[PDB]
Amino acid sequence: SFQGHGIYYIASAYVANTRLALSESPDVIISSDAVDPLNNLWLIEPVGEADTYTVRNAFAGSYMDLAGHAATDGTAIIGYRPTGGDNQKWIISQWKIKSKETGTFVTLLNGTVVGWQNITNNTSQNWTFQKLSQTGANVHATLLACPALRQDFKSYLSDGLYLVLTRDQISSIWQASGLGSTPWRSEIFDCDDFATVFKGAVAKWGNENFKANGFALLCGLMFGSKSSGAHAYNWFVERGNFSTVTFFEPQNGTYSANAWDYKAYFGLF
Amino acid sequence: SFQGHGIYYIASAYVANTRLALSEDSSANKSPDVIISSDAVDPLNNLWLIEPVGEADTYTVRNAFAGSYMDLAGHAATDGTAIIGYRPTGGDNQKWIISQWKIKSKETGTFVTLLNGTVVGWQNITNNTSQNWTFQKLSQTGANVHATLLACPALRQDFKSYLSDGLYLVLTRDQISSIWQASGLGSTPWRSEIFDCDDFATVFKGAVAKWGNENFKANGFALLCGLMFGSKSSGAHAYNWFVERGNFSTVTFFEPQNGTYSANAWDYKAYFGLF
Ligand SMILES: *[C@@H](C(=O)O)[C@H](O)C(=O)N[C@@H](CC(C)C)C(=O)NCCCCNC(N)=[NH2+]
Ligand SMILES: *[C@@H](C(=O)O)[C@H](O)C(=O)N[C@@H](CC(C)C)C(=O)NCCCCNC(N)=[NH2+]
Ligand SMILES: OC[C@H]1O[C@@H](O)[C@H](O)[C@@H](O)[C@H]1O
Ligand SMILES: OC[C@H]1O[C@@H](O)[C@H](O)[C@@H](O)[C@H]1O
Ligand SMILES: [Ca+2]
Ligand SMILES: [Ca+2]
Ligand SMILES: [Ca+2]
Ligand SMILES: [Ca+2]
Repeated sequence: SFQGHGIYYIASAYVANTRLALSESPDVIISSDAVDPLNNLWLIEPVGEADTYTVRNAFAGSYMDLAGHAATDGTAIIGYRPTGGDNQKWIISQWKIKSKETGTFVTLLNGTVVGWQNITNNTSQNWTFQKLSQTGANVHATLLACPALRQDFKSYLSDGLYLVLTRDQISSIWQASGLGSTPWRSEIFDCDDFATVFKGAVAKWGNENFKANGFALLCGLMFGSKSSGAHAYNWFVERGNFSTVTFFEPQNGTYSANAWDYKAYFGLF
Repeated sequence: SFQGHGIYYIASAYVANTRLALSEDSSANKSPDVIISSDAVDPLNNLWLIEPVGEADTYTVRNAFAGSYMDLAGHAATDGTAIIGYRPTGGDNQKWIISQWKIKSKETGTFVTLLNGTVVGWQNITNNTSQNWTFQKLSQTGANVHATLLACPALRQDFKSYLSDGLYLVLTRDQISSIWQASGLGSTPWRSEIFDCDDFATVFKGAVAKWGNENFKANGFALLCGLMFGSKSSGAHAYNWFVERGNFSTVTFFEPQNGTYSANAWDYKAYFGLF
């Protein structure tokens, strides 16, 4: 559901398996949900006015814009440089997406994405929003409710809004990192290094792939311990259940639900 | 001075400006020689990782760069026997008794000697100082750096830190800067959240770790590269930190956005450190 400030898929309610992306001025286009190209991610940021936001392509950096400010039925919805204009402010209410400037609506036509006056005989102006982000407070609270913490656990965070990546994305970053073909070596490249390097790899991949600012990629680092010893590893929350912390071994790219029995004493994200 | 387990330059006390390094040249039938090296340059193969082997004053002496062990060729006690770098064997001709300084082969009782120059084993010499060496410690233990960190003036009351490794190499500024230059951080634009101070500091920290992995074939130590989050009344910032070779008690701060060093951490006071 739409919940204000966040990163979302914007899906048509009118036809199945259809969501918004930006062409490669670029048009806002329909996109199949069988694929997950990064230009389907929309960073929705409040502007102060009730239920009013900018809607920004995270990948391309462009802003959803009603072309030429035109109120005319069938005016293109495009991606544009930021202008401060009212044709880049969108009233999202319950869901429809209404231009502040014209009062025309983002509409799926025929298909193409356009501005149109209110339509009441079909659902072509109705949209569903799947939240893909967590605030820093969201993740902090999840982290603290995690059952795999040592009693002295302390955590620190760096950013106020996070994209939650898919496993496909995390694993692609990990494959590209070269860590899986890096031999473990005592001190010089041991668990702390794998976990630190991998967190950095995720950050670099974000920088390479997203032209928008105002959000970070969630990639947690933990130090933890158990009776046999102590270990460094990574962690995440997942899209299907944001309240669950999942663990990741940067030496071999595997996930664990219970952190290999380690109880974290330090968390960074 | 020699202080047991650690990483050191081993310099001749017989002639100035001269320390030990390992040759980069070898062949099927020739091991790399331990050689003399000018202290006007700082090639990584001048670094020696000296590790106790559980006998009084006895150590392996490993080239941090090449991974090779200082080895008395052929176990020979004969004067003028080559001192080489060899794969680890566990043999007594790779074990060295270091006493107050001289370096004596456990196998032969002969001493590492600067001859003419070349580096050879030789019986005890009393009419010159060619068997005398100085050791400059370039490493700190985890406990050493923690103490240093706790005694510095740049921490908040609530500061917590977390230690990663046991034995650290302390890098030079030239080395830190060369890693930083190679990272491309200096030409990466700052962008809020997506690539901001936290990312510069974390990514640089990882850059140092990869540089260590890629340039040192020995194991059993890490490179010191601290991460700090700190604040002051005007906002919060992430940055890196180190200790100085000239004074291991001095914490120096490093800005990974532009490669600059600061003695005062730009007035930030740390709440979090990782090293
Ligand atoms: C982890 C691995 O490669 O599996 C590697 O053994 C390692 O570094 N282990 C650690 C702790 C990780 C850094 C979490 C360890 O067991 N000890 C060294 C770190 C210092 C411990 N903390 C203090 N204050 N002594
Ligand atoms: C630092 C910079 O680029 O100079 C950048 O502003 C930044 O990341 N600042 C941080 C703190 C550093 C990581 C030390 C920051 O203040 N981020 C805000 C985090 C949001 C905290 N939220 C909650 N819920 N506690
Ligand atoms: O060409 C499309 C552009 O048209 C301009 O008139 C407008 O100010 C922009 O926000 C963008 O819509
Ligand atoms: O050729 C040099 C080698 O000779 C062998 O006899 C010895 O076992 C090795 O330690 C190395 O010294
Ligand atoms: Ca940040
Ligand atoms: Ca390490
Ligand atoms: Ca370690
Ligand atoms: Ca960040």
